Amino acid sequence: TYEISSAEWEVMNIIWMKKYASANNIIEEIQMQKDWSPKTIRTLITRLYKKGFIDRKKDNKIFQYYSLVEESDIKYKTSKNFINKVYKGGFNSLVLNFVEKEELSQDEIEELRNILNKK
Amino acid sequence: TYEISSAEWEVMNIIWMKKYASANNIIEEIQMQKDWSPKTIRTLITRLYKKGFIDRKKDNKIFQYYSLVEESDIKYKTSKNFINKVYKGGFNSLVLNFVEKEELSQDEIEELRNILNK
Repeated sequence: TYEISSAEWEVMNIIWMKKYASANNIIEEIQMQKDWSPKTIRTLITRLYKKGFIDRKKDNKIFQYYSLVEESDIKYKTSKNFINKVYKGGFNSLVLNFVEKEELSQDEIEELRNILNKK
Repeated sequence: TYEISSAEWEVMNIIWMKKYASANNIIEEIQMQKDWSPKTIRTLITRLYKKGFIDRKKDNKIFQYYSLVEESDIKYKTSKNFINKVYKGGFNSLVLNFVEKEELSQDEIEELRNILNK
């Protein structure tokens, strides 16, 4: 529980990627998609720190940020909220809508099948 | 591209259901669940009118708002953006997460198996 913005998702996704990332890694990475200033981005990092979503160690002189949060857990709780809002008909509404509308590759399709078979 | 608030989703669904509807048809259908004021609810509609999500044919003296957006297109578009924001494995990755956490009875699982094959 407790919302995080689109921008915070971007920082977090990156920490869940390199596991440990310095402020500058994060700025370098992010600046590849979005045209944000370092100031802007440094702020986001601070808000997640102050917020307790992430913490930092200190390899060498440099500060490495890591997650104090359960990825699959927060994203999940986040999709639950997403569905409740948009798809009144539940999870299945979403999938039924995504399927008829997305031209899925045979591979993409198969990939979804054994995902359902694995318990 | 606009980001529809949750309250706006509420109103769209009503219009998508009815197809054509007056501020009043909408205000009544919504006060049934929400303690939102007529002013609040009218403001919402105006907000979607301005966003191009809807329009109004003035049948009689009473405006009748109806959608300017295909509901299956609009939501699909929404999901695709919600997924890019949160998931970096696309749809498949979202779906996987949902299954691993949600206790989906085979009864439930099977139901999905079907959507996928049909």
